Amino acid sequence: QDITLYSGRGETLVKPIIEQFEKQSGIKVNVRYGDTAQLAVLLQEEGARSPADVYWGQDAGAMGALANAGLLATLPEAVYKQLPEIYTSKTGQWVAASGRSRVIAYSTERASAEDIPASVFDLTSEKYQGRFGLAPTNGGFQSFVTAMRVQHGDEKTLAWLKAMKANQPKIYRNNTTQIQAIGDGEIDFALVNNYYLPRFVAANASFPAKQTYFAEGDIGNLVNVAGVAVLKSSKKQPQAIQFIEYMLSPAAQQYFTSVVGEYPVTQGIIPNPVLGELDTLLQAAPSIDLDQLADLQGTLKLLRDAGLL
Repeated sequence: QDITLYSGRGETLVKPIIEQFEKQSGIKVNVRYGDTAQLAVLLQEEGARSPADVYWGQDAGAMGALANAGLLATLPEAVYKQLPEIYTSKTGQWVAASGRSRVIAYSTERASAEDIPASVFDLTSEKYQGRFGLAPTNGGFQSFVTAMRVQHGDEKTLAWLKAMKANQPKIYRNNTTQIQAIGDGEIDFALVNNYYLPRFVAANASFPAKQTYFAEGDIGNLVNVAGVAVLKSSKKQPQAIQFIEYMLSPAAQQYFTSVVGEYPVTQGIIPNPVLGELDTLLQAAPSIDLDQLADLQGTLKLLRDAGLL
């Protein structure tokens, strides 16, 4: 038996996972690799004639487009009902395989956790002037801005963006260069996806940065996800579901957090010390319908309006 996976996740991550799944299950996985969003476009063009059984992406906005388009099969309750609400479609059309959240990284040499305000909205304060980075071309930042628009609307979001720009940020290409800039002394704070600093700490346990959360429920703690779903058109849904269940198994979850540096979605996983306990993430995370992150174009407009793009 064999299934077809459309994977927005990179092969260096995917291949060890699918190879071990194949060895344990006897099911061969044929993978089409691509960009998460472009593969969602392709699925919509293929419609009911898609060869894909499983879609595994790393941005909730593209998954939301597929959910809205009616292309995703409802998963068995046994797969999704035990998962935290931040990690599953409420109606079971997809589940997170790992968590890719927003955090604030800070300098351990020039700052401390006491400098972290209650809300990401508070970073417009003069206390932070000239001390933070921004990567407005980064997909994680852009999806975070979409989530801010979903929760608070465009006028509050645009006011924040303009005030962040009026505070005097240093602009960086991506998350890695922001974390490097913290260590280099260019900035003291950065808004980043959670899984980059663990790389730095793995190469240098003493790297002078930590990362943490804003107050409970703040939009600055948004948990984006590497979501996985079964296509309605699939004629091999039992095997597709078996693949998803494998990715939720303890070995794969431990791999996601110890090797990839992403949060696990189940209990029973030894934490990555840079990330801390899953219970703390669940307390920190805002309640956001991740399917509503599909509206990238409205967010890019706001960033252009604010002069950040």
